[PDB]
Amino acid sequence: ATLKDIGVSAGINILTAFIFFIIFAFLRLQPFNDRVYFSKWYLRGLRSSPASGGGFAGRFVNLELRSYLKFLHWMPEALKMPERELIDHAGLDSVVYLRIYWLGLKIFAPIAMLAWAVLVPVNFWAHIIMAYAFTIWTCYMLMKEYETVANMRLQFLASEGRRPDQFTVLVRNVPPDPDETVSELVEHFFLVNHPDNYLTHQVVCNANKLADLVSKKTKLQNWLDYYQLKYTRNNSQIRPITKLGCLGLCGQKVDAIEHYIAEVDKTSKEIAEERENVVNDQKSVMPASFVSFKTRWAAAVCAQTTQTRNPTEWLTEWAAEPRDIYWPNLAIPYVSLTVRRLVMNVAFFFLTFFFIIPIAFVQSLATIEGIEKQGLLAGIALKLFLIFLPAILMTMSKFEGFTSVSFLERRSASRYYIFNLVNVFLGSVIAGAAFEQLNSFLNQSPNQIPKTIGMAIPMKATAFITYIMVDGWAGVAGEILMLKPLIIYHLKNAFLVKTEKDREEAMNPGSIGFNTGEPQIQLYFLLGLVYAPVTPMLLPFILVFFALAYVVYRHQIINVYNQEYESAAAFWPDVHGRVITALIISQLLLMGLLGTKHAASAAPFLIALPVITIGFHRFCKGRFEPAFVRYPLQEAMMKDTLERAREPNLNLKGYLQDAYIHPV
Amino acid sequence: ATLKDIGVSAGINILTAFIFFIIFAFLRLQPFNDRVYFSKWYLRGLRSSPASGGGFAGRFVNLELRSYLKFLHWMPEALKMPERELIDHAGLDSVVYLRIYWLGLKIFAPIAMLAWAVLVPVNFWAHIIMAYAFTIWTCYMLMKEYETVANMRLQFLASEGRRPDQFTVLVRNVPPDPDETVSELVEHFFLVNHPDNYLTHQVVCNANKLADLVSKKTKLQNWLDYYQLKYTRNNSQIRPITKLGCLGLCGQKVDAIEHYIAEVDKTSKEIAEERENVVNDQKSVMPASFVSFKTRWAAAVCAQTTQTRNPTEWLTEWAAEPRDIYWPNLAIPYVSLTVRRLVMNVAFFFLTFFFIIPIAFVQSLATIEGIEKQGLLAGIALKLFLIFLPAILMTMSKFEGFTSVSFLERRSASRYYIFNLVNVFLGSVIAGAAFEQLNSFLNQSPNQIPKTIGMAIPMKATAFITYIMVDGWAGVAGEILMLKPLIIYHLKNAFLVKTEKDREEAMNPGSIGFNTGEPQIQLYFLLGLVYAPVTPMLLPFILVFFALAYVVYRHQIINVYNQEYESAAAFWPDVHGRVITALIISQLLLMGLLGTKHAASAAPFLIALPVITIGFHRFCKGRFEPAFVRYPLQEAMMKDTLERAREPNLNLKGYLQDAYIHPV
Repeated sequence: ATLKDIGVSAGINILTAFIFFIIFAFLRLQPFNDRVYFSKWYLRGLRSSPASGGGFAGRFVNLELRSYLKFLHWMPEALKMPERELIDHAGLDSVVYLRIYWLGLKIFAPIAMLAWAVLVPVNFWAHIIMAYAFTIWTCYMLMKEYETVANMRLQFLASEGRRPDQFTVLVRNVPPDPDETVSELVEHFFLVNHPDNYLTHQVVCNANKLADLVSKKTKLQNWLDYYQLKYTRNNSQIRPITKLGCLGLCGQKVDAIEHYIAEVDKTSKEIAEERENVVNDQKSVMPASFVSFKTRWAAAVCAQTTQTRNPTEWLTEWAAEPRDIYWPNLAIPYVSLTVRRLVMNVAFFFLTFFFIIPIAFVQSLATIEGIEKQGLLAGIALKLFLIFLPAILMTMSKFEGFTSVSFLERRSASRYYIFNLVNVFLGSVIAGAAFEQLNSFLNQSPNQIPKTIGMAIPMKATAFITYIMVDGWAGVAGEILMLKPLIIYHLKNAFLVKTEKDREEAMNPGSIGFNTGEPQIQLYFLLGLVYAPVTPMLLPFILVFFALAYVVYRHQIINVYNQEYESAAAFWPDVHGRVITALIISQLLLMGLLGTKHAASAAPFLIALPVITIGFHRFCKGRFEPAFVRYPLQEAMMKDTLERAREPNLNLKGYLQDAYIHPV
Repeated sequence: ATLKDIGVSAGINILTAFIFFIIFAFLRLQPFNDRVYFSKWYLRGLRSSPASGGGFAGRFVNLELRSYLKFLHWMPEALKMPERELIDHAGLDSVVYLRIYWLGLKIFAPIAMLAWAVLVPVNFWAHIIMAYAFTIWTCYMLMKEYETVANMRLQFLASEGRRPDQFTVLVRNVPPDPDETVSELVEHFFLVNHPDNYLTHQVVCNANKLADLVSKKTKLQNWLDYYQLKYTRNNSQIRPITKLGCLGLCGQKVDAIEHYIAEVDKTSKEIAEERENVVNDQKSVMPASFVSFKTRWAAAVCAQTTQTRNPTEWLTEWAAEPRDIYWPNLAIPYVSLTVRRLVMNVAFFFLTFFFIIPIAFVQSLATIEGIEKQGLLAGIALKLFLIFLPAILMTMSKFEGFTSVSFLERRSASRYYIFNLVNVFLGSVIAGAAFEQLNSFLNQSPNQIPKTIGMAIPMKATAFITYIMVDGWAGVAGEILMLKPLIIYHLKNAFLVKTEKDREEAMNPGSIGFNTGEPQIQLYFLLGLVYAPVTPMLLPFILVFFALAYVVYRHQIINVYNQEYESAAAFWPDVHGRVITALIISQLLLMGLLGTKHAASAAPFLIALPVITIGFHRFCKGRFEPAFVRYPLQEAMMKDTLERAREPNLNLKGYLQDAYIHPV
């Protein structure tokens, strides 16, 4: 807890980060790892075969040129590409995700200086003065960024090339009719209610079974394809027991290779069968459709207007890019959605109970290891549950029924924020204590509310210091190493490869992961804002995370990560709101801090702060937020007119008709 | 406080109510008071001169036929006209305002039975069971009424004859341009962004000065018109000192009659001058306009769609009926609106501080008078501040800047609800105690929050019993007597009359007064809901108010009150939300009641109740609320098509062009 031990652990984590960077240098120099280190370039067609031509040198022959730039030159190079160039290279989503790291530096750097000029030197009424200044600064910066991101979104939307989503809406809950099919209902509705500019529509079908069958066929054909092409004839017929699959040489199912070619053909037979009962059956057709319009202005009108007296019927909303559409959830009834959200909300309480305890355990482990000196082990274990949590939260969001990957990632990020709020405040040590405080919370003395809770609710600064150093420093350095995609591609290009040329491409490294990366930024915003008026110690470590993560993620956005969708920064209102929450939480905790070190003499100002913050939030939600949720009709009309002038003869019908069919 | 004294005061108030009814009978029989007792009939052209022909008998010649139906027959007759007939007679607004009284009977009658079968007989865990049942019932009834009122609103909107507001929107904050006038800006914007169905527009001018001058001229011409036509030549030249006017024969200003005919002519000269500098000046033109569209569908689109990237510019909203438009507030800048609301919010805190104390004083007075036995005096004094409060709250709303009388009345009703919440809970005895607890609240022992507050916050049931009996029983009976409009017309038809035939008509009795009547209903909903699980005594008295007020107001809606606007029940979301607030407040207070008579064994269910209520509220705000705020596009299109079929050749331009010019 003393600065000596803090510096010792900091040194360990700094060394671990540098170690990761050193291995990164080596592995990025290897020509055979280039595929999974410069993925975006191959995806953009700007790089050829792995080693910019492929099959060259630069591997262990020269190791890593003994110097300092061998493992540090990627840093200034990441911070070299212009931001506008990154908008066209990676996308606006990734560029504004990077802006959150810069926002953190733009907020916590000035306030660190302020806190290191007031707290540590002249250590209360200064607490309230600082809190005020901190909130004002955070809010000013939040407003400035809301503005810039809003303008960037609108500029991006205007310049964007014709995408099918700009003309389409997703009508949901189309009321069932005994005489008309969903298709006929939709056509007739939008031909009488939106006559001037209705073009075509695409009814949503439940091709979920078919999709799964087709995916199973691909898996089955490539399961033991490695084994099938190991030496042909009769190879190792592994037996993945039918209960978890995987395994291998453990059950009793040998049959043929290629995961029992008979079963692969049976999947294909089922595919054909299902195809018939999914295309020509009319029961597959869900009460939903993708209505396309002749103009973007018409689609805007439809999306932001109520269609019928029942506001829970004919629910029209902007359609997502056909690649963002999460098709499995489009086959879920609207009535079910409500209950599914509730079920997952209460399952999330259980989930918070679940991970808090192992997180605390791993934090204790890290502490012990540091005191004794593995730190790398601590990292990988905490990293381990922090790669399960995003996945669980994502499956919970898929259950809830969001029909777009963007919204699923955004929901999972919101859930993760609650987990991080709970794990650092109410339920941080209460629900973190093995036995003891957990059951004491639910079973103690009568009442005893602000006694068991009020007393030191937000944990301790020292423990959080170690968290930043482990997860925010060494963690982001591990991200640059990109170990997992490397291993995956290694055990695919030499295993189940069987490509004619370049079809087996497991170099795709996914995206930034808004559902994981953003919650991290927000937990550090939380820690930073809450502790700022109390202890100025957390701010330095938080600032290093922001800077390090900015550069590591910039590198990854430019070199590796490829966007799976383009929301044009539609997630910014969520980011903004989460920083506003941190602000409010900080002020509430300062009301408690200066409610005990005090005489209600500071209370009038301590209660004005939250109101000011909420008022600012509402101003920002009325000025900048509408740009992210609704497409202005003037903007839509401008784009329409310009496009109809550049191309005076376009067949929008052809482009929009089959743009929203289930991929299968 | 004992039932003996309670019954004594009840008897007094019942007698006072009957006395009011007896005088009402007499005065309604008088042929010369018929004008201000059956006003709606003359306004509808269904009644001729005052006494259905005028100048007849029925006055003191026969007094009031000695019986019981002499003063009680108006009751079943009020409850005779069908509800649909009242929708076309008075309006939907008045019919759903009556439905709030019926909603109160539909909620508090079943729950009174429940509380009188559980509390008084078998008197806690029953408290929570009752609370649950009460909330479930209230919520069920609230949902049922939300549905009926929503359907009635939609049926009314569909049947409604062509009104100019159905095709128009109020665009506010039209950005200023150096080269274009507001008119040109508006025309060009809506000709490029809403090309298909833009018809005409009417820019808002600041004719506030002109309006005031014209109104002053009318006042000046009728001020001493009574005196001018008393005997002509040279009559009593009264001198209303120029500081408050009124007075009379007190200052030194004699000049001529007709309030100094020279000054009347000077007002007319100023009128002409201002007319020139308000019509042809272009600085009077405010940054706002009334854009009319060829279809109601287009106006719906415009109203419920965002127009430009700046969501605080080109703010298009459904226009109000030209008679509902409060023209003075249309000349107030949008930036000012925000600050004006804040200023009035803090002035409202001061106002709550203001009236609580006199209200408490008058309640004490009533108590003392009752104990000694005037009760009539108590009534008229409480009635007195309860006729100033609505006025103050209305002027505060006008300052805030609402451009429609409907919204002004709705805002004043919301403000009045906060006043009534504060005056019955936090600041009821705290801010009601002369000196003592007022200054103790702001200056007592350190902290001491749930000690000074928690201890018996919601006043006492006995005091509230007297309130219902005085304001809710005798108060509504005084309403039927209609004393004020009577006196006014009496001192106008014999004073400043000077009509050629029927131009001096001061029989108009205004409307129901949503800004006053509704807050009363809501305060009794509050009292009823909060005390229901605690003491079942309040419910009987509350029920009598609801029934009495239903019949008195039904009578007044059919016979006297005339609607000044038609919102088609647009205020119902507000009413609903205020009953939901009462529910939540009741549950919060039951959490405190069963948090002290307890063992947190009831707390899990006591905290589930508010969440259930908020969840229900959100369901109702997503299912029924959208009908009151947005016009469904299908409904708009249906009306449009039907109208274009009935009248295939209509000039909507003519009807819509000058429908939104300032009355002057």
